[PDB]
Amino acid sequence: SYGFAVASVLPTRGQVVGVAHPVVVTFSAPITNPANRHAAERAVEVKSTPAMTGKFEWLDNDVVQWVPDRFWPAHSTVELSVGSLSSDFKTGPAVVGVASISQHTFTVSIDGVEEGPPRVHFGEDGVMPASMGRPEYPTPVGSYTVLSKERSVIMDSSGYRLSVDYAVRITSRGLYVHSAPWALPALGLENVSHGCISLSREDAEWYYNAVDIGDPVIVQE
Ligand SMILES: [Ca+2]
Repeated sequence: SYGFAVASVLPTRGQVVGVAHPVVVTFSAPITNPANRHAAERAVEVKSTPAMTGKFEWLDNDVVQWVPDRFWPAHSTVELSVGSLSSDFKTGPAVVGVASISQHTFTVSIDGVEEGPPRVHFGEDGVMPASMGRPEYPTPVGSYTVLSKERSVIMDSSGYRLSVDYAVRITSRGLYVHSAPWALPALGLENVSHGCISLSREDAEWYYNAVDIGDPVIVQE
């Protein structure tokens, strides 16, 4: 009996990840029976050092992720067991971005210290003017993690088609923190994007270069 055989786990052994990186478990074969998912979850029980609580979310019939309830400690070696499989990974700095819909800001902290690169400009370090989604295409509130980072990626409406310089992806569907030079007059003032968190090129560059996959991004009203 091997229906719950695990092919692979992320983070990989020794990987350097951001402080909210999920534990992603990929099964050798699809678990198509939703009733068998609880048994699979138990087969892949996640035990970390330091201990951490978390919740499973099925991404596909052969992929379950365990989302930690809290941030991993920064600059650390985290020991990880998934079922009997013993591994470890490392965390870099805690690079946390908080988007405020009402304030029109994106606030970046590194290990707790608000910081930004050395038009509206706030003069509180780490507080970047931003522009979130318009009423018809709002930025949804919640807790996200950086899924990928790319340069000069094409984003289209699927009306628009944009070549976007610094793109930090936070949902599978296509929500990003990114550089939005065409949108400068709105930053710190109005929410005129299509759901993405728009920054100036310079702010986006600094944030992109600072953040890692797995770091948290919080959207709040
Ligand atoms: Ca990384």
